[PDB]
Amino acid sequence: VNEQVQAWESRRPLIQDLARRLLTDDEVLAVTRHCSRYVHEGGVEDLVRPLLAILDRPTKLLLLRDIRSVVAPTDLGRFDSMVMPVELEAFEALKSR
Ligand SMILES: C[C@H](CO)OC[C@@H](C)OC[C@H](C)OC[C@@H](C)O
Repeated sequence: VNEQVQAWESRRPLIQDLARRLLTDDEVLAVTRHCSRYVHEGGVEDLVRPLLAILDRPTKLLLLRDIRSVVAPTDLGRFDSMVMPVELEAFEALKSR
């Protein structure tokens, strides 16, 4: 928790600032709550699943960059198993336009 909580507290201003430029305030509050819950209680699938439902456009996926920095080392493989296919689909969405 502690290193991840420290990483979150140091990156929260960037994450929240970018989130508010891309999402509604209610969605920013949801992202904030999911990130805080994860760093304090763990469970990386419970962080990613709701984020992928909120971050529903390629530009919104930019938020996952700084969020990955708060993911505990033992959770990174799962995070990437879930997010990497979504990054590729988003590139396809930008390309097919
Ligand atoms: C979607 C967004 C940009 O497409 O990147 C996703 C997110 C998981 O960041 C990837 C990772 C943190 O950085 C990869 C770079 C540093 O090579």
